[PDB]
Amino acid sequence: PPTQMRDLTASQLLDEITIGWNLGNTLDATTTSWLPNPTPAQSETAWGCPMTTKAMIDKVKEGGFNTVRVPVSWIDHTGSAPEYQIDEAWMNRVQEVVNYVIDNDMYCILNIHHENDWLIPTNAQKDSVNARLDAIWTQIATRFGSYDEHLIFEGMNQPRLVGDPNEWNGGNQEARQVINSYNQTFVNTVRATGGNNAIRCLMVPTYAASCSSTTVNDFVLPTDTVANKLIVDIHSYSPYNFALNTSGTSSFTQSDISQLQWTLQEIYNSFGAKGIPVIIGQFGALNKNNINGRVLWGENYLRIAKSYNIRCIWWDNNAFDTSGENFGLLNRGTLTWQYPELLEAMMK
Ligand SMILES: OC[C@H]1O[C@@H](O[C@H]2[C@H](O)[C@@H](O)[C@H](O[C@H]3[C@H](O)[C@@H](O)[C@@H](O)O[C@@H]3CO)O[C@@H]2CO)[C@H](O)[C@@H](O)[C@@H]1O
Repeated sequence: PPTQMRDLTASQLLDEITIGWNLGNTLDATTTSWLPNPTPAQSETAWGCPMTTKAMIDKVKEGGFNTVRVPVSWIDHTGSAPEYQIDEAWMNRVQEVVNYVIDNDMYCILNIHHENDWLIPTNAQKDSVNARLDAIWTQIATRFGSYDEHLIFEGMNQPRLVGDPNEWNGGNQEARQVINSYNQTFVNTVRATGGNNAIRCLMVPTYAASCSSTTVNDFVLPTDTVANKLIVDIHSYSPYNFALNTSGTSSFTQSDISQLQWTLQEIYNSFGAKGIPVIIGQFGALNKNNINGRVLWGENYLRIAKSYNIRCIWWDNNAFDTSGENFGLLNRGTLTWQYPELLEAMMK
């Protein structure tokens, strides 16, 4: 039966969120290019993370987060068209992990993540993609339909033109248009299940979850069956060279605060100031053995974001000193905060 649910607007729900944490490189890990039919365990552990436990989520809450984003890649667990049946064992594991969060009295965001092999924003793919989106979102929404307002569905992650010269610079006009259709389908698909899903808050991204003039001007918030339940998700690993470029500078100084203020103000001006709720569903700064700079960056990022009433969700991929992107914060195997000064900076 349905869990009793508070009917709150998106703004009201966002005002209950403090700061969030992503379970990164976990249920979002893909194996598509070498293992077509992974078991749930093969997927969850494919990218350097152990099997998730309740104790890990307990530690996230203890550290000061009250929200967990659970990115999930469904592609390697989805059957053939037209049913696109999701593997039952996978759906069961996703629910187990969601429950680690929900049963901790936390907010939880559940999405579809690395789907770009099929989630292609072109007119030629549009009808096929809308059909698959509806097929998979009906399955996810019905499994999770009984949950209360603490569970938020996010319809897509970073829809984009993979391999395009402007993949990460707004794509093209056609792609931005088609993404509006995909977000509209997602909203319609969830509302069609009724119950608590009729009044659940839902999150939708812009093109590549990017905030720029190009992606904002062409973005259309879906039409909804209920008022004030939609939130835009922007990922903002800013400033790029410091935070996300593995070859970029490791320095962040007083002089960089002004560019960060401008970047975050642009998110506010594009959405929150216009009465469109917005959340930074992923941010972070790579470990470059630069703790003083990351502490200064982190204190100011959260201070400025809060000053614009924008909640933030750290991207934690459990990676510290690898040759890849090291966005770890919680060392999941030791249950230790590896960068305590940075955690403290973001929690003040
Ligand atoms: O090392 C394990 C595995 O890592 C894969 O790269 C990951 C990054 O580690 C991860 O930080 C990144 O996270 C991105 C997130 O999924 C996006 O939503 C977006 O906001 O940007 C984040 C930061 O880049 O995802 C990638 C995967 O796309 C390697 O691809 C893989 O080869 C390797 O085994």
